[PDB]
Amino acid sequence: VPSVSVHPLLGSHVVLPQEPEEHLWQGDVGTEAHPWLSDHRVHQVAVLPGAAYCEMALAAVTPVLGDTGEVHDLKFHDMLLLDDATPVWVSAAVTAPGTAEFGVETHDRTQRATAVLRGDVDAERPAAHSIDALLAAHPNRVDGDELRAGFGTVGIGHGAAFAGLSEAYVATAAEPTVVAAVALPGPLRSGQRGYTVHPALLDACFQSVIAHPEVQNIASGMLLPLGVRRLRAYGSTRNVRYCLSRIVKADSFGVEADLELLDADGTVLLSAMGLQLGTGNSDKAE
Amino acid sequence: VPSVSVHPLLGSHVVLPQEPEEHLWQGDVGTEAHPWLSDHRVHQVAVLPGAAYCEMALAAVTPVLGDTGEVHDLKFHDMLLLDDATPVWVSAAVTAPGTAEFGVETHRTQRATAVLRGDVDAERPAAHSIDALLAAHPNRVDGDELRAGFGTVGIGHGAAFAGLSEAYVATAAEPTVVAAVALPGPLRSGQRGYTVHPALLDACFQSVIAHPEVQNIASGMLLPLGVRRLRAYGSTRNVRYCLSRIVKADSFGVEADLELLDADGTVLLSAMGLQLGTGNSD
Repeated sequence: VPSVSVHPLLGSHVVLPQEPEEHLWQGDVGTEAHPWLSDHRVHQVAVLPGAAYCEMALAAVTPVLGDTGEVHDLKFHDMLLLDDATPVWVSAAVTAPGTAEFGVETHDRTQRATAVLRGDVDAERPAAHSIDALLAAHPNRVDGDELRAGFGTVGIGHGAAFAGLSEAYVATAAEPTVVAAVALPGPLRSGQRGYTVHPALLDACFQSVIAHPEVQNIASGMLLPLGVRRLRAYGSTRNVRYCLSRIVKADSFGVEADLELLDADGTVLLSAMGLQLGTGNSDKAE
Repeated sequence: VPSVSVHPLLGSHVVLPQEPEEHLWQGDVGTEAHPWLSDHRVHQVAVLPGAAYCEMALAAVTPVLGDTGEVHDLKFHDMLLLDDATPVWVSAAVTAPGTAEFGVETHRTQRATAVLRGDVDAERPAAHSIDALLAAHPNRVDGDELRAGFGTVGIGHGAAFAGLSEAYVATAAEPTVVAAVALPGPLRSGQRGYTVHPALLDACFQSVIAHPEVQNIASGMLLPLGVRRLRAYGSTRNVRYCLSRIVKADSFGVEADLELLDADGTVLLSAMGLQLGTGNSD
């Protein structure tokens, strides 16, 4: 019996028999299909992390526009509670050469994410960093287990699959940067085939932003990802070992940050600019 | 990297995010994807055989209607000329419990239509004695000679479509034909995934033309136009025979009922009301 390879989250792919060019995927993000998703919980129920939408959008660029390109204005404002099976439909409609409107939805129909896919931006990779120089400039350690314990006090539960942040390094609240040691947990390394970035790794990077002292001081309570202004992968992210983040804005309502995922040599493998963290609507999880 | 099994012709399958329940497949019936389709030609152009639409419809029943079912009123529209890549979209929309409207289109031109039914508790027809069928149809018609005849009117069956070894008939007064027909060996490794391999089913359709009454009318080019009722009862991997019954044969066309049999004479697939005629070979 023949078979077709599929992205682990997007699932089965068709192009619709119409104009303009439009793509449709049907996937399953349930915990039976992806047991590691049981390890991202809000108020003790499994909820799809925002990092998963980021991966979906990233994975859609090549099939739709023919290049890995980048993703603009990704938003995900309606938390998805997971079941053993949780079907998702992903859509991409080409509006002009190099640009497509992207959507994710679940069955009553509920929108889960929107973005624009871009194939025409020839942005170049940011320059590499000296990991030693980054660490020297951020002398104060924040323990990953303690950071996750803090998350737990406000109802966000990261199990083993989402515990990839080992430690973060900061200076003071006046220096806007954080350097974190982060890696995909060992047991997930076999299954990261097919991902542009494994959502459990990307989420651990998002977590590291909260270690920043300015964020700790001012952005009080549940901070969850709500969107990302720009995402671009520059190569495989299999080897990510650090995340360098910059706090762009932080107030009582949330945080805006720019992130670079780095290999252990300091090479930039993925950029996420304008990550938004905020309270969101966790009312359904309650 | 994960993968998903797909039907060899229907291809990738999704359910649309809407009500009522509707399925969409996107496949490719081009000769690069399926080199064996190069071996069904009309005036030396590769053309999708009607038998392929029959398989698409049969294959769609279970995913849509959850279980065993059958196909009603399958009709083939403008004949589909094949290229290296020929995308096809198959649709099935549930209109009531146990019933769905079925369509095949290229892009837009409708290629086939049918109704899928899941709520028909049909009984499997009784098995036949192959030996008794053969004893009653003593007159052999050689498959190569039959295919040479088809050639004279522009229908070209290459190796993949040469599965009819011989047909056996009595006289024009007996409405039946018993054919020895098997999927050619090279295709038997791909047979996995098909309810019925279209190259096998087409060879069964060909056997109808061996009937003396059909021969007597001398219609010329006879191509499949539709099938009133298709039902599979088990795997067709071991089909070796086809018993056909001429229902009507005149200047307009031919209607026949077919049963695909294994060597034990067990009925594995029924195709009732096969319609053969002229169409639009232009």
